[PDB]
Amino acid sequence: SCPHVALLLSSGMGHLTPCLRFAATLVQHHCRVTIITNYPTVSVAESRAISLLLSDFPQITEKQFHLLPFDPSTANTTDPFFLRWEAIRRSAHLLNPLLSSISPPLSALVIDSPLVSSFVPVAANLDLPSYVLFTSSTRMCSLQETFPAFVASKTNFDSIQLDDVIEIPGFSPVPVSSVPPDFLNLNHLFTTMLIQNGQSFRKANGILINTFEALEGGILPGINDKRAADGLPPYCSVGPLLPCKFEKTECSAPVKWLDDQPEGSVVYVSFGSRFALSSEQIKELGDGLIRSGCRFLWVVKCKKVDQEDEESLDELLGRDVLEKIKKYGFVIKNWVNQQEILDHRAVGGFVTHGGWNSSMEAVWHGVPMLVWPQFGDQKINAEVIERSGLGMWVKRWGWGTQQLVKGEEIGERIKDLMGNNPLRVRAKTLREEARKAIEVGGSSEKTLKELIENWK
Amino acid sequence: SCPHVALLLSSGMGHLTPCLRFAATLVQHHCRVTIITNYPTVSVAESRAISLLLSDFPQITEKQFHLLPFDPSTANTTDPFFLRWEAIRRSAHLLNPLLSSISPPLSALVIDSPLVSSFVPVAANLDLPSYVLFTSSTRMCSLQETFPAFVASLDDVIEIPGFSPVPVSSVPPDFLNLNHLFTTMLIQNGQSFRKANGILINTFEALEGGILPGINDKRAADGLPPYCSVGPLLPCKFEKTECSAPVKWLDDQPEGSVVYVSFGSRFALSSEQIKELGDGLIRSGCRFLWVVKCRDVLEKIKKYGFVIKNWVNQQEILDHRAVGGFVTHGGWNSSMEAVWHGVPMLVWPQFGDQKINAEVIERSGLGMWVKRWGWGTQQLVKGEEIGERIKDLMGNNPLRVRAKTLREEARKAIEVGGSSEKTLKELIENWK
Ligand SMILES: O=c1ccn([C@@H]2O[C@H](COP(=O)(O)OP(=O)(O)O)[C@@H](O)[C@H]2O)c(=O)[nH]1
Ligand SMILES: O=c1ccn([C@@H]2O[C@H](COP(=O)(O)OP(=O)(O)O)[C@@H](O)[C@H]2O)c(=O)[nH]1
Repeated sequence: SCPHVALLLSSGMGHLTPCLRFAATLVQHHCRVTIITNYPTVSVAESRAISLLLSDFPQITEKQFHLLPFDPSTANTTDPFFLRWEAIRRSAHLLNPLLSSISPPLSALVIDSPLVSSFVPVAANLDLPSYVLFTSSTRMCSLQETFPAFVASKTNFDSIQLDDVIEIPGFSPVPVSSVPPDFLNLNHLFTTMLIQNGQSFRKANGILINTFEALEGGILPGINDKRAADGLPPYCSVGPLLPCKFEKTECSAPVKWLDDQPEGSVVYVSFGSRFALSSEQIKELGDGLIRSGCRFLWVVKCKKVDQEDEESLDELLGRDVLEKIKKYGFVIKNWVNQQEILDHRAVGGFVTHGGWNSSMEAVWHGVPMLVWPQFGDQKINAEVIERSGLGMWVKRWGWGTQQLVKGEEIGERIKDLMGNNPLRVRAKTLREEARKAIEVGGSSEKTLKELIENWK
Repeated sequence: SCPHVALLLSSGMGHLTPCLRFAATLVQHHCRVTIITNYPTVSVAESRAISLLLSDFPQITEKQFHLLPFDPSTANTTDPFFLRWEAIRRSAHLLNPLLSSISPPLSALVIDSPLVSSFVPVAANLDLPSYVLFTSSTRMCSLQETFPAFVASLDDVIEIPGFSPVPVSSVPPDFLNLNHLFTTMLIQNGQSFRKANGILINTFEALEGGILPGINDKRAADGLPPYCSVGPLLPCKFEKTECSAPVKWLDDQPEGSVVYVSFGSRFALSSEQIKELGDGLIRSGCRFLWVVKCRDVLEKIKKYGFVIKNWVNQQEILDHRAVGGFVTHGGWNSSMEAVWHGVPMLVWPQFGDQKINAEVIERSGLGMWVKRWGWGTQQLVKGEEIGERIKDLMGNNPLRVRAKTLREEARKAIEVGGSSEKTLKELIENWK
């Protein structure tokens, strides 16, 4: 028997990459997988990853979810990826005929986390076992579950909110300062969507999380014990979700540059796929990379959407300034293969925004991190990485979207990262645990086998 | 539900590639695949390829076949690849407990053509549907089945059901020589093809004309197993490397101005022929990618072309727009790869089924094959005669037109509603 599993996708490489990786993991574990795509994708990288997956995995069927005519003026946010989520969610009642058509009959529908609220009833109407694909850390899933209860406890969310704490089941309490800045702003579409999704998480049969048990200490089995007692769906740790074979192009220009660099001497720098630094922070980060005295691979973005980042890096910095930076390290304003770079022996450290995929990729390849939170869940993710002993995260720097860090300060912490031996030692240790988790008899491999055997 | 299919592997890089490609094709068509391997492999290419398939297809399971001690004293031949076949066949009875142990329960056993006679009864014991993976052209397959009745009775010809008659001159050179281990197998196998459930041929309907349905109608009446057209067998994912030294060289060459020359993994040219093929490649005035199997002119050759004495990614070279033609030995795997990438080919048969394949290639309108050359093992060709033949190849526009036409016919065959896709789905919808 081979259980048929559907994947409901949403906007963003931060959501697509674990979706496609998990889809690949499923197919390699004797399951038939059907991914439900929507077009046109907000970014080009989204289109390529799907096509490459479908090319490398012909047995993965694609069914297109045609969304309703969307009026962006109705939505609160101006974020192209968030707007996409809502467009899908507003077309929720049309997924039902799409799913019934699918042959052979599905065993489970794996819903993307931003789409849980709107689409988990659709699975219930079809008596379909539904599972949440959570793309962030377990500590964030726990907050997003708890946050609806927290906001209901406040008369006014404006003034009564200083910097107290929000209690999390099984985790260290989260300060308001580590909470996604958009959460303070209820009546923001992102906030209202996550509040709804976190409320509906309990309606799913389980929650897929890109993590392994050794990463969080020994708190996960106890949490699930209490979750089962409280009638909540279990946390299903299936991470680290392995990168697909199409994510490895051995002949990339940045990879070839790395081959000429001393091992462990290069600082990889990136802030994800949907966020860009301010012009001032970009100019300062470039200054800090020169001051660091370390070889660096810097990935730059001036806009969120790659399609729209048409401006040459020259106009932002000046030809002279940019010409100077290229002398000290590799700089590219284009999509690069992150995990392929992270596995390169030349990379000794990673300056990241704190996105979970990047973080988990670094965990998987054993690269020490300097987490520089910019927005959203990156501060909560920062704290997870710090307690893991793999990364350092400068609380002094605050949020990147609201605080500016100058060149001298940036250069010193990169030095600290490059010479931080405890992070290096933990990196090798933590990587071997991640590998052991997906190997047969591993923690993650055990949970995935249990899921498939139930499907079936 | 996912049907579990077992692939019986034999030695031979020529036989391994279609097996590994059909194994992948099965997985991509929703089947669980278990390949039966034997170690140590004859060549590193086999070991490397098998490892790369297992590395890229974790869901495919490998169960090693441990064989009886071979007695290479007899050994009715000195060929390393053929000798292993008999070593596999001598221990055919030892497969039963292995195949039975395989879980989940198997739906079909795809057995490689050289071991059919010795392994088709093994499928009968397990109540398993048996399929033979034929690695050569359809014309060769009929010759293989019609040959045993023929020896039960030279410029003459052998009558072949469904095809043009084959001259004894195009028949494999070892076929005339009975008492050869190669022959004895082929005789036994050909008489045993009727015992199997289906013959899997790396081909599509359009390539052999509309004769395949008419044949299958006739085949069914006599109680014979059907011809299963599942071609072309597309190269696996591990069979493409974004940067190889040859690929980087092609990127500096004009579109379709390069002649690719390869004679397969098994065969090796004579020292005299290599020196003659070299001068002919210079005399052609063309760019060329030369694959050599076994100093003053070593520099001269590299001036207007590329020379390599190593395993290359053939299918990736043939996809490249810089390659305008293919000087091939005529191996059906190499031939079908040129069909897939629409590369017109100069067929130079050297041994075995290559004269037969050449006859199939000529009728396809995809290639030219020089009858004035005969067998490469039996004949030597001067540089002057070679160059003019390559020049005719590069300047043969009607070949290139039929080439581009056939690639579309081939590509449409594996697409949905295509020829090969239909027969494949029907097979798996019977297993089911
Ligand atoms: O230039 C880039 C930028 C992004 N990524 C990939 O995009 C994903 C982004 O994941 P993340 O958790 O950081 O989500 P995000 O912050 O981008 O929303 C990571 O897996 C990276 O490997 C990449 O390969 N190259
Ligand atoms: O230098 C080489 C020689 C062989 N091949 C591959 O090996 C297979 C050999 O198949 P063939 O029909 O020629 O069998 P052979 O005559 O070599 O035994 C072909 O598909 C080629 O793709 C290759 O990739 N590089």
